[PDB]
Amino acid sequence: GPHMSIHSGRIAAVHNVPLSVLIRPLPSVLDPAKVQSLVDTIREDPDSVPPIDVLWIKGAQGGDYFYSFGGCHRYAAYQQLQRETIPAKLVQSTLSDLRVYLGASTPDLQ
Repeated sequence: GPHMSIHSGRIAAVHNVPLSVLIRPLPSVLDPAKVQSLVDTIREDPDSVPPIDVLWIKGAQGGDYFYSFGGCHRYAAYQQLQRETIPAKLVQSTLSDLRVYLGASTPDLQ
């Protein structure tokens, strides 16, 4: 008869997040022309610019941490526009997910 199964996975949700709340551990590789292209697009058609992906990690005592590894050109463009917030897809993630990026540097988040 009808379908047996469902899809289960981590929760993601789009939010306007303060640039300032994002932890950005790694240097950004940026094509200056691409940053400028994004600044122009944000000005004229911001809905066409997708939210940046952010790892939302809850620490051992429930603290919230928001890590940002990609989205570098968009982050740079919002910074150049002096924006307070940026559209971000907050993807619920774990310390083991974070380790994929930080390895032995992964902090014992509280």
